[PDB]
Amino acid sequence: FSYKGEQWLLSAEYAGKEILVKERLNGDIRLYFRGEEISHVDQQKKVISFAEKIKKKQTEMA
DNA sequence: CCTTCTGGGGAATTTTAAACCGGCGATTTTGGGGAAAAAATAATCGGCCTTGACAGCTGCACAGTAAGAGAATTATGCAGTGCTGCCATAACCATGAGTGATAACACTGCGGCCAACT
Repeated sequence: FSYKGEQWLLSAEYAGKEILVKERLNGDIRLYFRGEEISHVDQQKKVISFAEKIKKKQTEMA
């Protein structure tokens, strides 16, 4: 999905469903799906391209 | 025994309070003109969010009706030929009018001759 020009990668269960992003004025993004809370997206100051996110998820699943 | 004092009541008069109506002074309001600001509306800009497609391609089959393409057949219009009659034209002569021609001068076009350059 996308948020303010940055694209995030969720897991299988979340594909094809509507999540709710909640962003404090502090500057931290929290993803709430179906009332519950899902894993944090380790938001970073430096923007990383979708390709780098795919590579990171690939290495993590490896 | 008598005199004087006092009190009540009706009439006349005076003063002050209240209410209305008018006059006078002030602010408000309406209208027009000029400037400034706000808002509304439309157009243009950037960007985010989300999803469709790209994955060999589409031609054929059936249903009913209508059209059309080709070939055979039929109808009709043109053409061809013969005989007779009528209308047009043409041929000649006369007279009038238009144009082609002829004379003369002036300007221009074409052919013969001379010279200059390569």
